[PDB]
Amino acid sequence: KVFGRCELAAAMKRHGLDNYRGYSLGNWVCAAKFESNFNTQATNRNTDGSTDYGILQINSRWWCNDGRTPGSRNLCNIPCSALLSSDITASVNCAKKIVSDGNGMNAWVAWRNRCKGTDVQAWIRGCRL
Ligand SMILES: CC(=O)N[C@@H]1[C@@H](O)[C@H](O[C@@H]2O[C@H](CO)[C@@H](O[C@@H]3O[C@H](CO)[C@@H](O)[C@H](O)[C@H]3NC(C)=O)[C@H](O)[C@H]2NC(C)=O)[C@@H](CO)O[C@H]1O
Repeated sequence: KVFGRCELAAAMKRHGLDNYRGYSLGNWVCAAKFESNFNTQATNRNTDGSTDYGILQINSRWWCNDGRTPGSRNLCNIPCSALLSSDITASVNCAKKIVSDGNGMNAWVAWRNRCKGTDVQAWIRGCRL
């Protein structure tokens, strides 16, 4: 599924991401835009042999199990394929674990480099929330 911007904002709000650990909704929509272009089916392989999955590009070395990654911890206790669903529940629940694990949203490279410090509430402008 390729989400619309306001459509994704409303889904993330419904699943409890607005201000989760103090990160306003725009931060999450911004991260999704630059990690996956709002596409739940996005995957990208990394040099270390891990793969990133789904709308928030969650990594298989730490968070989900894809059956092919050296030393995976599977901390969200889920197969990585579950993160590609058009239902974002699994991705959101795992993201809440990630953003609580010490480094906040700095775990997402695209957020650090393209969202952090910008006016992120532009990402929810015009949306009926
Ligand atoms: C969205 C996504 O999958 N991002 C990936 C990052 O999670 C990953 O960075 C590493 O994440 C782990 C898991 O949280 C970090 O470990 C934690 O580090 C803090 C201190 O920094 C410590 O207090 C926590 O206890 C510890 N957790 C565990 C379970 O040990 C680790 O620091 C991150 N590593 C770096 C270099 O930032 C990166 C790199 O694998 O990939 C992203 O895709």
